[PDB]
Amino acid sequence: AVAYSVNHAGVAAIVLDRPEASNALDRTMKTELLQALLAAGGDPAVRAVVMSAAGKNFCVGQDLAEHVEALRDDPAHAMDTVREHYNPVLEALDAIKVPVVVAINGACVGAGLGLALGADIRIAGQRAKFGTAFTGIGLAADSALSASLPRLIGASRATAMFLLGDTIDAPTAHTWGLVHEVVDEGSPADVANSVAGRLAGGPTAAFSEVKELLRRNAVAPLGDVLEREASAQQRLGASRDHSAAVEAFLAKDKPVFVGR
Amino acid sequence: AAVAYSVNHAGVAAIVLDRPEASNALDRTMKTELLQALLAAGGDPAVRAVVMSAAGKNFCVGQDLAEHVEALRDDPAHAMDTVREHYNPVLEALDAIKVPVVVAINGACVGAGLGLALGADIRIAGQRAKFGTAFTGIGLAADSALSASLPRLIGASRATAMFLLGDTIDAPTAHTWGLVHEVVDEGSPADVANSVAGRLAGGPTAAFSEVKELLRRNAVAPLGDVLEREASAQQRLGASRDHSAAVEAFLAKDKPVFVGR
Amino acid sequence: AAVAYSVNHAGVAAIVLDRPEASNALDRTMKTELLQALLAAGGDPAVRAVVMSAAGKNFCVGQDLAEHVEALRDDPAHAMDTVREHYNPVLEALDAIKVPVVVAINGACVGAGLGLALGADIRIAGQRAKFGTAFTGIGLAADSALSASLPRLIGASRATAMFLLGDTIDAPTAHTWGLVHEVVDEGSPADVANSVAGRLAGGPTAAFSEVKELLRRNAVAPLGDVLEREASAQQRLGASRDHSAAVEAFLAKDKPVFVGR
Repeated sequence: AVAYSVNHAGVAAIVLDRPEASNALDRTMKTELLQALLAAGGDPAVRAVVMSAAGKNFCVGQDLAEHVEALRDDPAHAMDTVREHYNPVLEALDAIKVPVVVAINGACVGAGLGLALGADIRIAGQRAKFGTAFTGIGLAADSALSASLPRLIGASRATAMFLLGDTIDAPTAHTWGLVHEVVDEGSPADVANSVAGRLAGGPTAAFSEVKELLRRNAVAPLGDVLEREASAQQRLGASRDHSAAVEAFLAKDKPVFVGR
Repeated sequence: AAVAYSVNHAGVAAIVLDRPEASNALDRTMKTELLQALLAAGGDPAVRAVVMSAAGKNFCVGQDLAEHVEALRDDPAHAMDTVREHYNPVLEALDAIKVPVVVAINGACVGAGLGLALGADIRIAGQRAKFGTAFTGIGLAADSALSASLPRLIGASRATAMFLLGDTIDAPTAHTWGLVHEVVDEGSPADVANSVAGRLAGGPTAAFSEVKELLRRNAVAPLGDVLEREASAQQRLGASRDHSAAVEAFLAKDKPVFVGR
Repeated sequence: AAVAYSVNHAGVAAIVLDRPEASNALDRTMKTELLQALLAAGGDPAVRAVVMSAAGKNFCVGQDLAEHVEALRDDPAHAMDTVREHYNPVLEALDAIKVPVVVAINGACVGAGLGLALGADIRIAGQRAKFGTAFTGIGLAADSALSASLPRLIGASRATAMFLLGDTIDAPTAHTWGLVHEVVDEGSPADVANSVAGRLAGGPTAAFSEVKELLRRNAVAPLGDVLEREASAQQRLGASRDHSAAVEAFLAKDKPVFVGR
């Protein structure tokens, strides 16, 4: 239901594989997704992660039928899944230190959007549609979407998407900063795999450091920004990948990077 | 009188700046009445959405000139007491409104007028709207939360340019920059703002209040806090009447009817 | 000699990178002299604006390669000492300047050169200016505050692509993204920057300093703190000479002269 593999080049592939339900997230999906993300995060050989999905739609979020059962069974506790399933998935995704690429086809809504916005690089097919969804069904937000959406497109457009509840299309998402590239529908997994392959061959420690600097320094005082930068640069200055790159540059030559 | 207040049958509170002869310049009367209207809208359980608009050609030119001149001649050291006394409670009252706030912006929107407009959630601009900080043009800095609201909407760089260079920007620029959500024909901002408020007033009001609070609280929060707050908000709403109604509507592939609880 | 410093008649401090033969690559001499120029500018009470520019075709290609190679071969474990010893004080010194800072960007602006440029308030680029982070290209991450300043200017998505994929952008992309305020003909950026700096220098310098500090303090502050700080700053400016001058001049349909207090 969620496929996981790590190839020779150290690219971990996580594929949502429930296309008949538009990759709607039932307990089986949520459990296997968590496992896939934790494995990617805990494997020292993984130098990049690519997240993709089978069928026409990336992820429509929570499985409706499973939600109906919980709601009819115990309405005061029907959102237990947020703590039990969604939160650890988002934390597992966040814990991944290497670059994460996502290939977004068709519908990407609710927790599906939440999952996608947790990646570092986002590639959309031309017919991709992005939506908060939660307020449409009288809910607010989960899957970190109340933070990740405004941080990518700003508070004003995030607020509009949540209150008006309308889907936006791929070009609008590109213009707004929600995704990095728009490609032909059916091509985003191929492009994401190439981008992930390219990242996996790069200086993995440098990528992990800069990713962490970016997260920590978003709103920090300048003094803290500069101190953390200095320390990260000192660690990388001593890395094998840094000497290899400098030596390659002097030799008018292309470096091979190994991630340390 | 100077600020008109009413609440319709749909639960839309309408707030109208009604001093068009002075381009809705904020004197003591305007400020005191604006506060009362905002507090009334914020405290009324029946209000499901708020719409802010302005009579005449211009939305709001900010602080009343004559009145400020009197204060400045009378006592230069205390000429800006009104910021604490009037503008700050106004911005807190607007911020305290839990439900969606929509504003129709026509013509000049500058100074405290701009601060007021940027406190709204959805901003609808007329073709001939003009936005400007105005403060440094007369040797002041900023009030009406504009030193936070502007950079949060258009980014630090463009906000810094508006404040330092005193650049006024037009409607399509404001749109592209993210200062307003839509640009329509001049004269229409009110009508479009009213439709939008009406639409939002018919939506899941408890969910709208929750998500607005989540967006505000989670802007720079650690992930663990973001996720905990989201879990709690969803659990509160999972027990709402609107959520059950929406679930059974979705099962039939209908759009739900919402009552706001 | 490596960095030129002067303060003109109008209180404009000019800082010019003047190692054109090396595309203004920052070696120890250059870094030390840049720090002294920024400290002089920040501590001089006659200074009312700052303009940063560079001789030759390229603004600044960042760290000097030859000096870096020598440190790396001598002692790899400490090869980045310079970040703490040189770059960090430079960025703090730039940040400590209270008055407006304008930068003119010709040609290549990469690495620490980009960091330096993004610490300015107003950025004017020539048509052939190019911007890149460069660090990960050689297995480093970030310095010169770029892990903060870049995403704060262009957003998290674009900054992440620049850092991770090594995407280099040209002037019109930079303009659309909000990385620079203006693109002019190559070989006009310093001219335009000087005009802008000159206009800012003749402006209400105390007001400019207050609003810049308000913008920085209030970026992520709670509304109560935002409003309190705005009121205090407005009260201080309300009693300034420049503010009275502005108001008297507007009443007499006349241009005001500002002295910065």
